[PDB]
Amino acid sequence: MQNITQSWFVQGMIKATTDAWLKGWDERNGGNLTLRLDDADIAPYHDNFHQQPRYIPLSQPMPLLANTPFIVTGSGKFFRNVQLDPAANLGIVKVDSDGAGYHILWGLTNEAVPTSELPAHFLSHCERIKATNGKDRVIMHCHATNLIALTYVLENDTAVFTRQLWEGSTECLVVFPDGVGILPWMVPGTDAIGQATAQEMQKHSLVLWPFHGVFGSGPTLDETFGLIDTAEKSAQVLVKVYSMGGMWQTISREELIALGKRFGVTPLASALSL
Amino acid sequence: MQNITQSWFVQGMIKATTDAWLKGWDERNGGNLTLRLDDADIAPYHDNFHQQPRYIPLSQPMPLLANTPFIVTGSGKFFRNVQLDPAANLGIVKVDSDGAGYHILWGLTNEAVPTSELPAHFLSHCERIKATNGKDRVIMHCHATNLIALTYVLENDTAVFTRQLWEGSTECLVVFPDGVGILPWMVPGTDAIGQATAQEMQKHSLVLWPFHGVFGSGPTLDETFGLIDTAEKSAQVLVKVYSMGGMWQTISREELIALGKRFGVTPLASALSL
Amino acid sequence: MQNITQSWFVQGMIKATTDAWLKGWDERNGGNLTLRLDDADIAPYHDNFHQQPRYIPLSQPMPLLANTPFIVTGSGKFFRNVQLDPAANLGIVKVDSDGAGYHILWGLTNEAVPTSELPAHFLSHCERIKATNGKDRVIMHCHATNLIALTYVLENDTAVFTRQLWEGSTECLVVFPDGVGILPWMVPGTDAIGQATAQEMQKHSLVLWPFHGVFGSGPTLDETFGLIDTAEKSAQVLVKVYSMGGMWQTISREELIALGKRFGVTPLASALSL
Amino acid sequence: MQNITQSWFVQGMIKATTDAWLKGWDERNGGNLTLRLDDADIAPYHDNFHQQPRYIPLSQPMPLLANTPFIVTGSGKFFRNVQLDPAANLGIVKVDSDGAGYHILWGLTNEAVPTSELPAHFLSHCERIKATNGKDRVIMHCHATNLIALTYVLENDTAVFTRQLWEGSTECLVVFPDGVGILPWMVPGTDAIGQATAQEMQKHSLVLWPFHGVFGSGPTLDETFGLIDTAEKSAQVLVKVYSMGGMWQTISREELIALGKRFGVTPLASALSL
Ligand SMILES: [Zn+2]
Ligand SMILES: [Zn+2]
Ligand SMILES: [Zn+2]
Ligand SMILES: [Zn+2]
Ligand SMILES: [Zn+2]
Ligand SMILES: [Zn+2]
Ligand SMILES: [Zn+2]
Ligand SMILES: [Zn+2]
Ligand SMILES: [Zn+2]
Ligand SMILES: [Zn+2]
Ligand SMILES: [Zn+2]
Ligand SMILES: [Zn+2]
Repeated sequence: MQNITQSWFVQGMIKATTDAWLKGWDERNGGNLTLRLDDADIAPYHDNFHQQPRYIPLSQPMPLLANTPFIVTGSGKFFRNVQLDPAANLGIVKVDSDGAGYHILWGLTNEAVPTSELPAHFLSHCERIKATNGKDRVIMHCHATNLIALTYVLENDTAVFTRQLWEGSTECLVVFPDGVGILPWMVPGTDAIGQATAQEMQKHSLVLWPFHGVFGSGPTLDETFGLIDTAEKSAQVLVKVYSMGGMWQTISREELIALGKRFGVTPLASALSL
Repeated sequence: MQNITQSWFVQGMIKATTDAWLKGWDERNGGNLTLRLDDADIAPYHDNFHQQPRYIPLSQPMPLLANTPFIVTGSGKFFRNVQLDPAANLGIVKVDSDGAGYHILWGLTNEAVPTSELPAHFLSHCERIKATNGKDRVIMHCHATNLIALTYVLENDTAVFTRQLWEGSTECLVVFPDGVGILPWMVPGTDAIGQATAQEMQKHSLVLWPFHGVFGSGPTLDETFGLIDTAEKSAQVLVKVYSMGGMWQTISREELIALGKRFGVTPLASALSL
Repeated sequence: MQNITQSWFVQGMIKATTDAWLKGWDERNGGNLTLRLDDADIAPYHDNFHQQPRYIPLSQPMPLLANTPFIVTGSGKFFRNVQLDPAANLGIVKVDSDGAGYHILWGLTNEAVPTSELPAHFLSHCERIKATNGKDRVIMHCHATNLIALTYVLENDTAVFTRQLWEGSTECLVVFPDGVGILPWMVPGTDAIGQATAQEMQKHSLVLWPFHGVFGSGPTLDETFGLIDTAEKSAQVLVKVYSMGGMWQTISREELIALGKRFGVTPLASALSL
Repeated sequence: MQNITQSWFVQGMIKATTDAWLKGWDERNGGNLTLRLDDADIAPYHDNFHQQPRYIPLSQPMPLLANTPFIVTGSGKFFRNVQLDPAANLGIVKVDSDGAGYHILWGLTNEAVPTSELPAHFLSHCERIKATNGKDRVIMHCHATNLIALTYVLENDTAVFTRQLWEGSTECLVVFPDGVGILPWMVPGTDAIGQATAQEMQKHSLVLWPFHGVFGSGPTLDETFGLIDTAEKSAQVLVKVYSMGGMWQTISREELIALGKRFGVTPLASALSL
């Protein structure tokens, strides 16, 4: 029999967290990742769940996530270490029948608990499930370096920020045609920042936390990591261009419109209008 | 018997795509690579081709590529993943007797198809075969970070851009004496951008897509990767120099002329004249 | 029986030094690391200590460290090489009953000796033991690139430097609420620089050596590495922002105060007052 | 019996070239490395030399290197590939009794030849042998990115350039107290550039080729790589500082003098006088 550590989802969590560590996006415990699973994903491994159950209440009831299993990163845990000890740094949790709390079925050994950003994660999963008819399955947060730097210089406005990111790499509009939501700075690890993030997730797959980092949503680990990597790559280009004194030329509005038409996407109107 | 995955060409595709991933040039699916093979390369592996054939028509007939096999990266596929599952992310294709389409002989599993930039690739192979009497065998596209940044600041002009790249690392003129072609921004994944790229490939081994990336051509995977790496290294130096306020000194015209003479190359006259 | 090289502490020293090498923080011999152990940590491995003893006097008596074992990096040794030959590059030392010197129990083969920055390390351990009621166990020095660059541009003042680092990544105030001490430039490898560093370690977990690097203290290798990585990440963001012409917006004083309250930390008053 | 590929010197060449590749210093074939061996180093492996000899004349007789064996990188070879096929990319050569040429005893398979920069290497070895009473054994050339960028902005003057590098990391004066020689731009791969480099090697362990790269000399692979890594790290810091608008404070002349005194080195007078 297959060890749960060799499962597609444990291996995928290891790959995404390790890749993000190597990118320089996740110093110390700066990042968190949650992946929504099906019962059918974890059923073959149920002898691993065979447990003195651990139950933890949610800060807010989440009835839409009733009975739903997730694999999640732990509070205070380092992305760098996930590859070294998956069961210490990751846990499989299942939200209970009423959405009032969850059991820790596997992992998060030695009294570890899920990420302190669980509200932002679970509330965003809720909104993304509604927004995508259940197709989005991943919420990823990291401290993407160039995106963070840009939050000190670009206006903290969805249209302006989205438009610069679209201009800074051709495929950006195709990968995130709904653009990038941006919050004011907020104290992290709170219900409030969770709820503010989730409200932006209704209309965007990416949300920026100024002076902090980024949240992304997608259907798979690779597509979510790739979404963030695309925005961060554009941010990296922009930081270089702005450091050289700014753009002498760029992708025009008309060109962005043509791009959207070709790829069958409706670009965020506010960003396109600039 | 040798598995096809251990072949020189599958191993080479893995090395080039993995190296480019590690460079930060190929976020998400941002990049594509095609390598022209001989019948003699794939003949020893023909039991791997033993197939429910898949046939796909080309958007434009390419009679010059009749009967020609290639190994290619897939549409929507991540350079990061090639090492993890070569058969999922790569395919061996063979253009048919008339050049009207190709069979997928191996790989591109689960209904995967070749890169969306196949026109730019195949049309460029055609022009490079003519330009080099059949010596060029590789077309590589990636999202080379500093080259991209420079397209927002340097004039989008072959002579000017070539000349700065030559100045930004001594060996540039020796590695690409024909210089760098540069298109206007165009909607990607089209016949039009393919044909525009191929027309520049007649007179240059490197072609820039502003605000997007670079295409390179060469006789081997290493020489093509190395060509791009050289241009991108010069671009990296230039981005640093421009960020520091610009050049106080540089390689002179006379010095570039002397360099060309020593290495027995005829540098692009327009770039040399500046 | 377990080889000492497979011990948690030898493996941890290898991980931290290798990670720091990969970060670009430790060119040549530029860095040093010391970890305070318990007798119980090394007792299971005592057959490895079975030795023609080597004894080296300390430059200054350190009675508070009497009888205390440490694992340490060697003088003139490369962080890059620790993974290749742990016993050549690391040593287990034990401070004697009076604190007048130490024995080299294991490692530092071929007449190697502990780091030339041993005074800064051991004196800082002393002050951190007092400051944290024995909870801090690690002193790490490296040449963190962006922190070094910032010492040429930011005022060399604890309040100003701390405040910018807090602003450059949200979690900074939470990770180092006591802020960052900063010395004037001093000749390294001396008792004087050791004593100056230790005096700052009384009131901060991080101390900057202008035009040189950083010292950090924490309870574990990961928490100490993570502390430095956090400060250096903020420094990296700031270098990008300053290169783009400076901040247009940032985390406010009020926001920093709110952050401190939420995380139950008392931020350094001088930095908070700006 | 030990394969020659497992020898200390083949393994060391692999480590240095691979490390330099990972640094981004050696795109394409941009770099070369030569290590002077003793007869006693290669004697245990002589059954590997058992050969249809290959002999190649030197461009200039080098009687001081008579009978001397070296391990060297090949012309047109990629540092990236050394780890994949050491015998293809490296060769063991022995200069003949008169210094008129050398035999290729091992490696450089498929008619490969030593680096095109052999004059710069061998002539520099000659001068460094004289300068250090035979202690220096390595000449390394690479395309160190930040050092290259600085050659477009700093005055191309030994005193000025040395002084900035000393200021940009404290240990620089200790690692290269003799400073950094700097040539005018010259056509590479020539006897002339070789002889110009060697003349600077009489009085410095580092020599800059503007708009091209750096040459370094030292007693071991690690000390030579570390020398270059130190200068390049300082260059990296300086590029960041200059990009942020320049130094507000720095290491003073008096401080550099104090540093030299403490470490028992005589710093280059011209650089110290600024
Ligand atoms: Zn965060
Ligand atoms: Zn069960
Ligand atoms: Zn919005
Ligand atoms: Zn592309
Ligand atoms: Zn067949
Ligand atoms: Zn052209
Ligand atoms: Zn140091
Ligand atoms: Zn004992
Ligand atoms: Zn203080
Ligand atoms: Zn070179
Ligand atoms: Zn023999
Ligand atoms: Zn000189």
